[PDB]
Parts: sequence; structure tokens; C-alpha cells
Amino acid sequence: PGTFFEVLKNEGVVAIATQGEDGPHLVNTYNSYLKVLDGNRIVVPVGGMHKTEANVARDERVLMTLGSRKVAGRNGPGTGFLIRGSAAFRTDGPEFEAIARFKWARAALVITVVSAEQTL
Amino acid sequence: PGTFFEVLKNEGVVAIATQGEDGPHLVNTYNSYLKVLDGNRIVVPVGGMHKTEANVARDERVLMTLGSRKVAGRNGPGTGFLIRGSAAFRTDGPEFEAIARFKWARAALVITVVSAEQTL
Ligand SMILES: Cc1cc2nc3c(=O)[nH]c(=O)nc-3n(C[C@H](O)[C@H](O)[C@H](O)COP(=O)(O)O)c2cc1C
Ligand SMILES: Cc1cc2nc3c(=O)[nH]c(=O)nc-3n(C[C@H](O)[C@H](O)[C@H](O)COP(=O)(O)O)c2cc1C
Repeated sequence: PGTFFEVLKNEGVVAIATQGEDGPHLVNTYNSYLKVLDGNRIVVPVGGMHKTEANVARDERVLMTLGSRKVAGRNGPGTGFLIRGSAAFRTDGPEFEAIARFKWARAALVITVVSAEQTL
Repeated sequence: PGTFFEVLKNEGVVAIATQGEDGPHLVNTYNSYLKVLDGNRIVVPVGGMHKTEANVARDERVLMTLGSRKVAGRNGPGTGFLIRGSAAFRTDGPEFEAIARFKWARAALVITVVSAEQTL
């Protein structure tokens, strides 16, 4: 597990896939923008993510990839994760406050991780 | 357009989303692993991508995010793209050869770009 937390601190772009009625949608954030709480909750600051919110309002299911070449994984150098969870947009509580330093943030995207597999 | 080509040369992880019958799927590669040909074709070396190929055999539609903080975009520092295209697995031709230096590559994933929007 300690691999995952070292990845959060490093440089890297996160990818977030949602399910629409017109196919998947795909958006980004930075590894270091993420905030982890208890209950397997990863919190994302929301500036835009309008299409994403539309998709999530209808289908909680989300996928996320993140990693870093600086954190050593399965076959030595580098590591990547594929995370499956359920998503929710929150405007209040501990989850919104975790990302509150991002003054531009209109909401928090809260991903509750159901599984994480190392892909690298 | 010259922004896109500068992004390919830089450090960065690409995200590729496909449509399954069980929801979206999401896989990675590196910006510098990509190969661009004419006909709006971006070529990806395939080592694994078994679930991805299953999804693509059924639904050509694909989304891709890639970028770099080192290439200056819309609001100054950084740039990201969201690419929509159609995918195909090729085992021969110019498209496979473009990625042939990757000896581990069993195939080429060929993305024909229908649209690219700057997201950063
Ligand atoms: C590297 C990168 C990081 C980004 N970080 C965020 C972010 O932290 N929060 C956010 O709302 N959008 C971020 N964006 C923009 C989103 O990917 C997305 O385009 C925008 O939020 C609109 O979302 P939507 O397409 O679901 O409407 C980032 C884009 C890039 C390329
Ligand atoms: C940073 C990173 C780069 C990767 N590059 C490739 C790649 O270039 N080609 C490839 O087949 N898989 C690559 N992978 C692994 C794929 O994301 C994926 O897990 C694997 O190919 C299996 O595909 P599938 O889940 O569709 O079966 C990479 C993973 C990471 C984290």
C-alpha cells in the first residue's frame, strides 16, 4: 500500500474515466492535487468537470489511472495503478474541506476505491 | 497544431479510454512512445491491452488524454489535450513498423483522430 502514497507526492497526471450515455468520458488532475481520507476515499478538486458530473449523477462508477516513474514497482523502475471506485460530488463536509486550498474549486469529486491494481 | 507535436516529445503518461459492455476501460502509454503518421493517425505500441482490444473489436470509439506542463498552453503554463478517435489493432503495414523498435510489441493500436480539444 505504501507504494500508492509515494505516488501521490510525485509529479504526474491523473486520468479519470466516467460512463455516459454517449460513451465514456475522460478528464485529468494532478497526483499532488489528490487528497486521501479514511474509508478508501480519494478527493479531487473540481473546477470544471461538468460533463463528468452529468455522467456521475447517472452512474457512480469511475476508473482512475495514476502513477510515477520515480516510485519503484513490480518489474523494478516505475509504477502505475488502475483504480475502480464509485464517484460523488460533494459541496460540504470533510471531503470538500480537504481540497479547500484550491480556491477555484466549486466541489469535491470523491472516489471511494473498491479496487486498485498495479499496472506497472 | 505545433503545440501537439511538442507534447509528444516531452515526459508524460497517456491515458486511453475504451467502451466495454461492462463500462469504460482505461489504459496507459508514454507520450514519447506514440508515433504520428499521416491521415491523423497516432500509433501506440501494444504489449498487453487485451481487455482494450476486446472493447475495440466491438466498438472502435476511443478517447485519449495527453499533455505536458512544459509546453505552454491556453492560460500560459502547461497544456493538455482530449482526443476523440477510432481505434484499430494492426499487425502489419507502416503502422506496425512505426512501433517496431518496441520488440515486446505484439501489435499497433492505431488511433485516427476525429477531434482534439485543448483542456489546459
Ligand atoms: C494536467 C491537467 C490537469 C487538470 N486538473 C484539473 C483539476 O484538478 N480539476 C478540474 O476540475 N479540471 C482539471 N483539468 C481539466 C479537466 O480535465 C476537464 O477538461 C475540465 O474540468 C472540464 O471537465 P468536463 O470535460 O467533464 O466538463 C485538468 C486538465 C489537465 C490537462
Ligand atoms: C505509465 C504506464 C505506461 C504503460 N505503457 C504501456 C504501453 O506502452 N503498451 C502496453 O501495451 N501497455 C502499457 N502499460 C500497461 C497498460 O496500461 C495495461 O495495463 C496493459 O497493457 C493491459 O491492458 P488491458 O487492461 O486492456 O488488458 C503502461 C502502464 C503504465 C502505468
